[PDB]
Amino acid sequence: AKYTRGTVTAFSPFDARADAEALRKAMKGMGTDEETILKILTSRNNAQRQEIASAFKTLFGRDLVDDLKSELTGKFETLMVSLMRPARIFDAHALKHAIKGAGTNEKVLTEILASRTPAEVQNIKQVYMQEYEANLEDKITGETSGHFQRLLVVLLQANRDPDGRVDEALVEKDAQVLFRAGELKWGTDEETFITILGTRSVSHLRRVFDKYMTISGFQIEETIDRETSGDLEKLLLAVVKCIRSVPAYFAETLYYSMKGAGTDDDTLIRVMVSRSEIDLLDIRHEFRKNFAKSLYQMIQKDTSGDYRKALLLLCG
Ligand SMILES: [Ca+2]
Ligand SMILES: [Ca+2]
Ligand SMILES: [Ca+2]
Repeated sequence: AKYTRGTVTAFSPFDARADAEALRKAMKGMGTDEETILKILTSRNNAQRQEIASAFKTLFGRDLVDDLKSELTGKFETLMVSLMRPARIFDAHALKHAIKGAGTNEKVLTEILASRTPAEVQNIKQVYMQEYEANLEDKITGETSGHFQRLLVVLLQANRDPDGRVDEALVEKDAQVLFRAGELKWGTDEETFITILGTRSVSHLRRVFDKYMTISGFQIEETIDRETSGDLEKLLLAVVKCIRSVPAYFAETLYYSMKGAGTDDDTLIRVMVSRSEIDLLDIRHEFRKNFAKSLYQMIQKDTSGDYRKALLLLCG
């Protein structure tokens, strides 16, 4: 029932052709006017960016994204190109690159499958097939293994129980099962808790989590936590956090993408872009309350140049 707000809204008055002309002017000739590019791309929403891309190609017979890639470099390029990616294909594309090539980007698989709604997951699967002529499930199963793979496959079904009647007996039963699983460090008969966390309704699991706290004295996350956690544990954590609050999950994700030396820029960019028109405002709020600091301040200290300027404009 929760209603969320993003930080990027449709620009007005909108003129796709004028914006396309401005972007071309900013790139034509040696060098680049990065300032104009970031000001336009961060202030026009995703749908508007697609209209600008179409106008750009009609006026010049050039591809806006290809030109941005040739003109820009580093993190700034990645951010601008990610902003340009159609909202409808963003996740399919992210998942494709998370599984393509050597190794697997478990973080991306986990982040997306744990936080997307059933409707969003259904779109992802259809788009993946349409765009890449491949079955997403088969691709994921081929690049992942074990319990981690199975929980991902469960989430991929986008078939979690719908919110409905409260089942007190089941809440207690599930809480008892998870308590015992937690005491066993989530390494015994994993199938049982994968069914519970992957398929029970969001409303039911929130009740189960509260009961779990009463039984153990700890919140379920506290028993699954720790750096020395495996892929399954990280997915369990993401699922639990998203069941509670997707915005809080992303606030924490942003926090850890910047806490400590260096930056997980791929994650910072991915989250800022993907959530910009959904719940980034709520994310900002959760960030400030849960970390005693503003997202704006953390970004300002961790980034620089046009990349930073664009990120801050997105943050709003
Ligand atoms: Ca140029
Ligand atoms: Ca791979
Ligand atoms: Ca840092």
